[PDB]
Amino acid sequence: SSLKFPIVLVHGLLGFDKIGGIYPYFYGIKEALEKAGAKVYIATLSALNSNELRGEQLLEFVRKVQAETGAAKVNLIGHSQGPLACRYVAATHPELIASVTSVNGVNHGSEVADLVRLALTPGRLPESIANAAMSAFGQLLSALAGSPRLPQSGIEALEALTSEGVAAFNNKYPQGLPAEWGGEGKELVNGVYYYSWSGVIDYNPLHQGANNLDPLHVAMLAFSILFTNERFQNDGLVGRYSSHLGKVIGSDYSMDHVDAINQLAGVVANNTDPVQLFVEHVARLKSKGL
Repeated sequence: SSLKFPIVLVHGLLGFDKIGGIYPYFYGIKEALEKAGAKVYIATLSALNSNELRGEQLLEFVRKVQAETGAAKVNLIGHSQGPLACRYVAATHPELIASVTSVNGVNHGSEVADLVRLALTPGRLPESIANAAMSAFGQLLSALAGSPRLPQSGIEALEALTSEGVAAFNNKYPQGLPAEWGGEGKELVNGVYYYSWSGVIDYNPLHQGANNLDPLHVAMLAFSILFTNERFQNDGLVGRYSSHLGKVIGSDYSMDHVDAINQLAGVVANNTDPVQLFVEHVARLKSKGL
C-alpha cells in the first residue's frame, strides 16, 4: 500500500447502487486506485434523503474497514450526494477521517432539483417547461435503472438535492465550505483534509447534436439548458460553483455528472479522462502523509 490510510468510495445518485442495472458505480476506478497501490472499499448505503442517516450508515461501514485493516483513519471519496455523507462523518468523528474528497458533489444544492419540484404545481411553471423537466428526469431515471422508469418514482430522492435542503445541512456542518460564491474552502479543517473537483459541459443546442449519445448523457444535455443561475457552467445536475469544497483542484473539467464516475461503462461523452483524476489524486494524498 502506497497510502497510509485506505480509501472508501461513497456513491450517491438517486439511490442507485449500480449504473445501467449491472455496471459498477465507480466504473474501473477501484481497479485503477488499487493499481496505484491503494486499498479500496465500496461503501454500502441506503436510498435516504437524510445525510445524517446516510452518514450513520457510512460511519458503520468505516468502522468495519478499520476493524479489518487495523487503520486509524480512512480517505473518503464521494460522488454527487456522496460527499454530504462524508462531510457528516468527518464532522461528528474527525478522529476516524483523514480526508474528504468531493467529486461533482452537490455541496450547495442542485438547480435541477429546484426546477422539477416546481413542476408538481400546475401553473407554477409554463406547461412546456414543466413537462421538459419531468421528461428529462424520466430519461435520467430510465438510463440509471436500465429499464423504463416514471419520473414520479424518483421525485422523493430528488428532493434531497434541493438548494433549501442542502443549505440546512450546510448550516449544521459547514466544515470545508467556501466563504464566497465561486471561491474555495479551507484545505485543512480540524485535522481533516478537504478536496474537490468537478466538471462542466460545453453544449450549444444550435451547433451541437445529441443523436450519437447514450440517453444517460442526453439527459445531462437537456438539464444543462434548464439551469437558472449557472446556466453556462454545470455538468447537467450541479453547477460549477455549487460543487466547491475545500481545495478546488479543478471544477471546470470536461465532464458531465456521470462522466465523473466513468459512465456509461467507460464510454464518456466528453474530453477529460475521469479515471486519471482518481489516479493522480492518490499521489496527492500520498504526498500529504495520508
